[PDB]
Amino acid sequence: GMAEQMRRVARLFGDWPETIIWTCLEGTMGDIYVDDSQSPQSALALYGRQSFFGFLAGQPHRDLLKICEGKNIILVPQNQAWSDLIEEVYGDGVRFFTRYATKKDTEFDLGHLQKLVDDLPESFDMKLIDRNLYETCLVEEWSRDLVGNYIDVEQFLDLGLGCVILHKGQVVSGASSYASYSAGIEIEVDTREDYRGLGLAKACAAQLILACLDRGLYPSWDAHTLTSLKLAEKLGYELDKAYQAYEWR
Amino acid sequence: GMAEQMRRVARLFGDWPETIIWTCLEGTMGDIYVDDSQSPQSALALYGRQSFFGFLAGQPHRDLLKICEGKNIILVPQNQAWSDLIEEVYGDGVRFFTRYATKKDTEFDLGHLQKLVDDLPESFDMKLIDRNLYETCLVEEWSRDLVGNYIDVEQFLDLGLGCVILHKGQVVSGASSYASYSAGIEIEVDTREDYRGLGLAKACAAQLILACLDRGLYPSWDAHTLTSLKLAEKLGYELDKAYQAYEWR
Ligand SMILES: C[As](C)(=O)[O-]
Ligand code: NA
Repeated sequence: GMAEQMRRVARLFGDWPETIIWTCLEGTMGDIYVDDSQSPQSALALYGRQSFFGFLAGQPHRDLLKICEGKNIILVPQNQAWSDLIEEVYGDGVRFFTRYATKKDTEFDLGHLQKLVDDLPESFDMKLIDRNLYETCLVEEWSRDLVGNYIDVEQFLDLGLGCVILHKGQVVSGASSYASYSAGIEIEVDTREDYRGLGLAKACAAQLILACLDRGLYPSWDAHTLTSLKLAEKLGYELDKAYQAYEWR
Repeated sequence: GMAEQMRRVARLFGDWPETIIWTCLEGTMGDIYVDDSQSPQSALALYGRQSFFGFLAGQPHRDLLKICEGKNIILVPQNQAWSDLIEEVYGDGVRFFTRYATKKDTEFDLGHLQKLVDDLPESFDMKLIDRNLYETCLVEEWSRDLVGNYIDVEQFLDLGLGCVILHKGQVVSGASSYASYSAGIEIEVDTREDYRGLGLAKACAAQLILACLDRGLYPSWDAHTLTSLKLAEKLGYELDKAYQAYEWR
């Protein structure tokens, strides 16, 4: 039946430790597309609402790539074969770049993380994202990914977790669940354009990691850039490996 | 996609606190069948290997009943519309009977449970089911459901949990996981005919519950008979409601 079919699909991804894939495969958020629901040899774990991720596994297949078209999406190939089809089909219509996966067995230095939180200057107020702050994070574009992948505020409060810094009554930095899975969250951090250079996103992240641990959740980091990897390293994460990714040109 | 369709199917079952339905919808064990992949209005949560449950949700649909035919199965209708279809289609070919659901918010008296375990006479030996006892349970029809729903010993040891009472070197009673879900198990208790009426079921049930609680698992009880309900009440469970069930005659 349907459940057996999904078990087969999960095998196409195998041991691919990207928590967003786990989200899609677990069933509550994200979605899964295949070449043939009856005899699946190709799969896509598609996740997001404004920004997206498309993890492509199994046999390279053109139709799954078409699903990803027209979206503010990061395509992640399982292997060179997927990358080859992506380049073959879209050529200049796609932009190759490199992301950095971190190990999922992180040992965190709590004193260090609490220190980062504690060092925050006097006028900056750290808060957990609640019902009202959820909506606040949706107001400006810079902060939307902190909560925008959740269907509504209720799904965020139920399944998400985040924390924001306020300064003079405005949210100016945040760290929150870009996605959630059964045992953790995938972290997103953001700082407003006019509040750079103050270590705000590091402080938020420190706080979110502590809140995750306090709740027995694993806080996952997957870096979009080297600068992002450098910050993860300061938080206690270690690089797993650099990996191929693509975006539409 | 596939995960969205599975979310739609799950809604058909709604708030139905039977853990085997949870097993089937979580994705690891059991399976799910529907009238229409794209427009699901009727669904079947089917679980088992030697004995089975068929939980039927949504609009009554005769094709889902057909999937249950020729199996050692308990059919559980979500509603009276399903019951009416079952009776109409099969007439004297189904036996109608009442099972008793228990509340899932049980407060167990650990002291009481341990006393029941302690009261097992020295003549009897209580043991957790291991690789060898797994095989012993499968050999007799009376004990096979203690472990038989798992694909093999490896799956049973990984996801299941159970214990047995031995006397003169033979397994004479046992309490084990008929099924498992993310946060618990569904209990199966059995006693060999010649050893009934000696309080053995109560002792192994008490031990299993204690084993569950110790591991943070919820030990669920769904009573096949009033006698089973009365046992559950001694163990701390409280009746939720009597409900309709069918078997093939
Ligand atoms: C063996 As029973 C606890 O399902 O009546
Ligand atoms: Na699941």
